[PDB]
Amino acid sequence: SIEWKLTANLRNGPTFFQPLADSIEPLQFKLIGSDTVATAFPVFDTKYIPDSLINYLFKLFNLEIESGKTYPQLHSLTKQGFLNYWFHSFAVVVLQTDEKFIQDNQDWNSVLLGTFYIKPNYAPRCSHNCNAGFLVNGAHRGQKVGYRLAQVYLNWAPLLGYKYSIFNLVFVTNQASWKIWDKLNFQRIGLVPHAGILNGFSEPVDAIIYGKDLTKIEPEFLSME
Amino acid sequence: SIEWKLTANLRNGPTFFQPLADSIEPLQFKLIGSDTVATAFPVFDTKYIPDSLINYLFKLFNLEIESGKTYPQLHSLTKQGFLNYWFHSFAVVVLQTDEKFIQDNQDWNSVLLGTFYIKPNYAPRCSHNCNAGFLVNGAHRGQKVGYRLAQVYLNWAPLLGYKYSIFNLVFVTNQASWKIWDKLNFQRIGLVPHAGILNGFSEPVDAIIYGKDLTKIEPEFLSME
Ligand SMILES: [Mg+2]
Ligand SMILES: [Mg+2]
Repeated sequence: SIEWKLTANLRNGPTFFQPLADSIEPLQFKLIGSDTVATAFPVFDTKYIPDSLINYLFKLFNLEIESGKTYPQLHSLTKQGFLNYWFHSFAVVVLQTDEKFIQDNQDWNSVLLGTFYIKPNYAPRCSHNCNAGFLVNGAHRGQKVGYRLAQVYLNWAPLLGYKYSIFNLVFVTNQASWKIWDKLNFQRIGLVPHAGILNGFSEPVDAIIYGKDLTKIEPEFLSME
Repeated sequence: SIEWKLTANLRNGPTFFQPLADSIEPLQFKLIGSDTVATAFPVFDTKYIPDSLINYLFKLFNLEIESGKTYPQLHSLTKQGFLNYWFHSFAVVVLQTDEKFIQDNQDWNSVLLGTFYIKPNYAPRCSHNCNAGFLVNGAHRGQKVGYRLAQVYLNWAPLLGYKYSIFNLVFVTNQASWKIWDKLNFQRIGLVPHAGILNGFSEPVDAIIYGKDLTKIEPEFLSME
């Protein structure tokens, strides 16, 4: 079956625009500067992925929240809160594997490289703008996983019908700003001063608002080889 | 009793900052270029205001939504959806009266000038940023009600503990942009291209993102006399 990669099953996506593909096929590529193979997988519904992984990601996100430097949340989410948050619409998981399917009961602390969600950033009239949030396994720090996650995003978001990308809060202290978003030609379309009270910072941290046109993307950025 | 104007009863406001006043006292002033008196009232909870008014505002908002030019919603809200939306945290009603209390069963189509909500625009670490949405009774068009609503906002938002104001979507075709926000020195801290599909516009409409520092406001703008 291929129900698990059918755009027909897209929940809570764009109101005014249809998907540009009937399916999202898993995307294989190598980690930057490596011969190690990774595969990105679509997640239209949580049932199409193993519970053990979901529960892993659950913990991964709360650790990221508990660090207090990246996301605006103060507190850790409940399991149901996390499901409603990360899997409200669409998500992606990226695994260190060469297989074109997700296998059960894997050692996620090794195999899980990263994940992100994609949802409409606004209500229906503006729902062609998508938002995304990203997480990288800390065990795979320093391997440029976040950059690859962004390329996958650039490849897949438009396929869901999105025409433009919005990140509402990217903290200047977040190295993804200059390591990734700037590198991929995401525009800093705004700045919020003193936006966030963050763990380990005496003063409030400014936040960047990033935008990008998903209809006019640089092939250089789309290519994973 | 004065429970109805106690900041102690503020629901779902800022996590890190307390109110600067123990109460919000109703604010009287005149409509611009007029001797007609208006009074602004705090709403910390819907129980402190008459149902007939709430039901009026309910309809007023859905008309505004149905126009399809100002808000991102496509569809009219249910009564419970509207309550959860407009009264999630704080709200204000502005009435054409000289009284310092809200009276029941009034002719709102005449007496209701306008309303707005104030809530945190983000989760806790960034919850000192407030969002607001405004509505003016169409029967009082052309009387500069929206400008006064903004001045009330500027007076009261900081009192709730907010330090900065964010409007995430103000459509360029919305005359409030230049009639009000620009006039009151709200900065256009960003722009989203083609943000919204709007009723009566062939092409997508850009949206402005407005910010303002609520700790350093111009007294000129705060004064209602
Ligand atoms: Mg196909
Ligand atoms: Mg007092």
